[PDB]
Amino acid sequence: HHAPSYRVKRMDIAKNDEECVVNAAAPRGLPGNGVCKAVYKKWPESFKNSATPVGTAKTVMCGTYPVIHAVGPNFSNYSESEGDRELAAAYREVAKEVTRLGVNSVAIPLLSTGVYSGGKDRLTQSLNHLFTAMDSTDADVVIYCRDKEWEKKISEAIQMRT
Ligand SMILES: Nc1ncnc2c1ncn2[C@@H]1O[C@H](COP(=O)(O)OP(=O)(O)OC[C@H]2O[C@@H](O)[C@H](O)[C@@H]2O)[C@@H](O)[C@H]1O
Repeated sequence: HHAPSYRVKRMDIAKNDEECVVNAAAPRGLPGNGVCKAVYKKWPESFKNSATPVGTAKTVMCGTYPVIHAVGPNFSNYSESEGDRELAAAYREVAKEVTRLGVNSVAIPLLSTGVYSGGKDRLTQSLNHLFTAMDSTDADVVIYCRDKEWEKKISEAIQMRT
């Protein structure tokens, strides 16, 4: 039957064409300045009781549209080793929620690569944890980014596995 795919698009994740969205969220459920800024503007209702611990995900419906609030670690606060573990765990919880929801597709950003990156380039680290979690799901995954060079690198990483 249908072949599950990965794609990357360089555009605002709030404009996605998928059946649900992943917010790069904060543990206290507060609006932020990255992805979460766009998510709060588009789906403010999904922030009712969206607070959840680092390394977890919590889904809140906006109408019937699921917003999966996934909380990556802030690497300014976490050690490299503990932050790596929590980043991986957040994506594992996203994969479980995508499965539970039965969606055919999900729009997802790269967790902990912006406000929570500790000032380091974490594209490969974050993308590889995304793959480790989402590879075993059969939803179409669309990765959203904003940087031109990151779009190219993410696309290369997807393509080199096919
Ligand atoms: N609207 C967007 N669409 C797609 N990608 C985006 C968007 N906005 C930012 N990005 C990119 O998404 C990636 C994740 O960065 P952040 O959204 O800043 O997420 P994170 O690093 O996990 O920090 C989360 C923290 O920031 C606050 O926005 C949020 O409330 C939380 O406190 C970065 O590469 C960023 O450049």
